[PDB]
Amino acid sequence: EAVNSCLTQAKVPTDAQGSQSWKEDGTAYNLRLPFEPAAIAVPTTVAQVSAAVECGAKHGVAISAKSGGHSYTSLGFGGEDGHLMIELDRMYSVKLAKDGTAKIQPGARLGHVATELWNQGKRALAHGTCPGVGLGGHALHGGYGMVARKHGLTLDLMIGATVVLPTGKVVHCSKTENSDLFWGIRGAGANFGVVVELEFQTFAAPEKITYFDIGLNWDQNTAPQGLYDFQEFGKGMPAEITMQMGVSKNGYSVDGAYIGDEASLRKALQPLVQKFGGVQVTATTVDWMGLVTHFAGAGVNVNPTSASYDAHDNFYASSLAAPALTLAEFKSFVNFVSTTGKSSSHSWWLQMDITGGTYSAVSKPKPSDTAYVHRDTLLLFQFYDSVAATAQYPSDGFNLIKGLRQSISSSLKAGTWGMYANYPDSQIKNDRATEMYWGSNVAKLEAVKAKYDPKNLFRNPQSIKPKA
Ligand SMILES: *Cc1cc2c(nc3c(=O)[nH]c(=O)nc-3n2C[C@H](O)[C@H](O)[C@H](O)COP(=O)(O)OP(=O)(O)OC[C@H]2O[C@@H](n3cnc4c(N)ncnc43)[C@H](O)[C@@H]2O)c(*)c1C
Repeated sequence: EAVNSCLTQAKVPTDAQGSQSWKEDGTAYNLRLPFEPAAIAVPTTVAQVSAAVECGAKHGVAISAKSGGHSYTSLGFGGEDGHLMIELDRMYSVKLAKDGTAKIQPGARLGHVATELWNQGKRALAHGTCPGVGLGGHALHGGYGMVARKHGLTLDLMIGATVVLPTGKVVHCSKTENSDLFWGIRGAGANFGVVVELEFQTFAAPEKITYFDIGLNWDQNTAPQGLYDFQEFGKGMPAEITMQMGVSKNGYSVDGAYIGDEASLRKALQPLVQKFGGVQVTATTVDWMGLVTHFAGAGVNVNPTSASYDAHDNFYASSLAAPALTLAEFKSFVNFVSTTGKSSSHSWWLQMDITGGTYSAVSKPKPSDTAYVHRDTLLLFQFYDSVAATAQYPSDGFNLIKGLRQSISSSLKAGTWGMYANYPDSQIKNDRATEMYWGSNVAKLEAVKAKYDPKNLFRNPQSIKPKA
């Protein structure tokens, strides 16, 4: 590699091909989708990120930044062999300021973000539950978690960013400075260079936040009206509730979080309990860091910073951003789950999240206000199929997950639905993926791309192509 000798001569730290250091940074989270970079740069400073980008641009090699490496389709590698991969997980600084603003390096994992903001000032951001997820990939495409309906997606509290452009030039952007770049980073942020700092307006970390679960005993006769009643409750429910429906061969269960105490949560859910019949709510009030710890899972490191991070799964996933569904659409879905899902040997599961409703912060911005387009949808579905670490993923798994999703999406009006770039689907056609993830924002994203990455060095198979 001329690109490797360029990096060494620019005093950019790199991993030697085939070494233990290469295996540490260069093993994709998803064991189904390993990739072999041309080079792995391991910068500790913004100056080293600039030099690494300049080296890639000079040699015409595709460049991919990897923060936490949780991409379901290994897009931090580029979703193919041969990129210059810029490993960012050595840069995990979280700095909270007295005015409640925070400057965070994207290589900080969500558990480290939550731990540092909690300990520095009892502050928080609206991010998802896995603690190992990088804040870079998460916030640049959305970031949905247990307080989304009150505080928005992670990117809804972003107020600034620092980006290494594909020239190596370091720029600042905000609503008031390079606002076109700042728009694109807030939902399509892999496309425009390496983000090396994100600035946010934190919120006060709740002293009292209640997690809750509702165990259900549904079948093909009760599940359609139960899912419809769940959805209808979600449309009107207060911003303090974020919740989801989990579904697998084991049946149906509600889980969520409520900003407030247990008594208030039980009063707020009583109409949904009355819709269902014969259910009990389980609920526990904790503080914010208690809530983060609870959803991390038993025995998971809630504050991961080590370069030796090595979480893995072996899986295929897909998603659906959907408007409100009819009860007939829920019947089609439950029919698929009760027949094809029930008889499947696969360990599949899905979540149906309420992202919208009258009071939701996620559905407050218009679709065009950020690159994140799915502001008009009520539901976010995640579909997941996993096999053991030492199994090969079977191709009938693609058809199982496609069938689960299409049991809903094949009945929806064209242009009213899509997919979530944080839950990317490897099997979709390349340009159909760009429309699923960014919808009506694609045209403006292509113009931003033509301005900031005209040579399309920051590319992957599902990424935005430059068009002025
Ligand atoms: C593994 C995992 C993923 C989860 C989990 N829980 C989630 C949740 O509760 N809510 C969510 O909204 N999402 C959840 N996800 C999915 C993650 O949000 C996505 O998997 C994120 O994309 C992961 O981010 P990260 O770990 O940083 O992944 P990478 O593979 O490094 O990058 C993803 C993507 O973004 C680009 N990129 C990263 N960093 C940068 C920077 N600094 N600049 C530019 N571009 C960047 C990559 O190139 C790639 O395209 C729970 C679990 C267990």
